[PDB]
Amino acid sequence: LQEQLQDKQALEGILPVWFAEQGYRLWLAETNRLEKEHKQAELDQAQCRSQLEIQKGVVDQHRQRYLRNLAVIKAELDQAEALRESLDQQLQRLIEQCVQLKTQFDQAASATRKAYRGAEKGLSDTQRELAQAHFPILSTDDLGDIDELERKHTRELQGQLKTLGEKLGDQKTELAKRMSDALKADTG
Repeated sequence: LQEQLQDKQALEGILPVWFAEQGYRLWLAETNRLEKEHKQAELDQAQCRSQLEIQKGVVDQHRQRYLRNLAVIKAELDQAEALRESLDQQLQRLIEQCVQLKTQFDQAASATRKAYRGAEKGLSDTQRELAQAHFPILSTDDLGDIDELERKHTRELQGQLKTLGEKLGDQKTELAKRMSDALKADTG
């Protein structure tokens, strides 16, 4: 019973490090994805700003030509200014997305770093070898499933430890009673 209890204690000690390592891998992947998305959003916002400058120049040229049967030129200006507002709107949307992306990116980084600070423990070795056969490998879609599975394994192992402790206490009481009976039979 003592040996079984020790084995369960060892497994319970091993579990959290492995789960933290899996979480670190998942958060690193997520951070890489969000980094790529944020960089693409920044490129798009630079492109849209350049387009806005070009459209402003076009509007300025149209209005300058009109201000000097000239009303037709005004029509051109109208078209230009119309495009301008749409482009302006696009910029706004993009900015929001960029900000959103950046915010999300930051979160991922923090998570990764947090997970990096959670999975920096060493001595993986044969302990990690046992963990890979005792605990599942978690996928990036298992964002909250890490906590769920870790808590489930912890509860199961705690119940096993409690049952083993109950059995060990019962066996110790049995041994004490048997030794007492032997002493009673013993003459000295």
